[PDB]
Amino acid sequence: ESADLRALAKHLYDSYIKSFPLTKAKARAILTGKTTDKSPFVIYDMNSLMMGEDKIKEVAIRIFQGCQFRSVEAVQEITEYAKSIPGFVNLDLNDQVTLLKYGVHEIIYTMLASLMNKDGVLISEGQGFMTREFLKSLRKPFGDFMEPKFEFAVKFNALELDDSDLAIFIAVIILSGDRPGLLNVKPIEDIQDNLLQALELQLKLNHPESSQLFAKLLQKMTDLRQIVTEHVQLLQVIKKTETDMSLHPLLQEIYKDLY
Ligand SMILES: CCCC[C@H](CC)COC(=O)c1ccccc1C(=O)O
Ligand SMILES: CCCC[C@H](CC)COC(=O)c1ccccc1C(=O)O
Repeated sequence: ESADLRALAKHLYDSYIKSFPLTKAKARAILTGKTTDKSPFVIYDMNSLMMGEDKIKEVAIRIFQGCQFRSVEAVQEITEYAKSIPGFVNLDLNDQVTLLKYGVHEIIYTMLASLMNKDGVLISEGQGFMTREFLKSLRKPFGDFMEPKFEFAVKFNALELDDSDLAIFIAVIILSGDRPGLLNVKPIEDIQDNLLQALELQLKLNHPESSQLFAKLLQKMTDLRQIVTEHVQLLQVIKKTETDMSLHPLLQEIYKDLY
């Protein structure tokens, strides 16, 4: 029954708002807004970076460390959202870990797109905006870790999804039965089948003129995999070149034996 699918869509969107403080709606209002109350301070070079610290050791590493801290925070928010997905907390506890282990980063880059345009990315809960060019200008190990994310974002943002769409799509990503090491795949696939039904109806009702948006959104899950694998390889180079830099334990376990 379609009424049951709309109830699941509403449930996930409600939990989405409650779990993620900075939504796409708020992010787009800051990036495009004529508004005067929520304009961000823009960081585009070293001087503005130093002044931005007042308004809001090596620079490249200090940026990379703050990027980690935000990723850890995003994992915490994604984990809170996953518990709201009907059936997720009832699954085998080991599979819950496995689904989060492989899903968080694919979700992080999906939602990171909400904070991005072709010119840069919002930071500090929308208070700041770091330009895409300043990130490319960083030292050779840290000058390339965001550029692939921007490339995905500009394409993904062309789909013009809103938060109500993303809430369901994010749930579909977590409940993937093809994750390595899943003990009982069937109960996971049964949940995804229902989430996929809810996403399909959501996109046909919210985007009636967007032809095959459902299929085109699912195909984007291939771009996400590429980003993760490329990011993992970049992290291995950094751990060898910078033996004094520390990675967050939560992020270390997520990447432990990923592929
Ligand atoms: C401009 C701010 C972008 C922040 C987002 C996370 C929401 C993307 O950061 C990462 O994915 C990341 C970056 C450096 C080191 C580790 C990671 C990581 O998650 O493992
Ligand atoms: C909730 C929305 C994102 C919030 C966080 C920061 C709390 C995003 O900020 C960053 O990742 C970041 C990147 C480069 C330089 C500084 C930072 C930084 O720690 O501010």
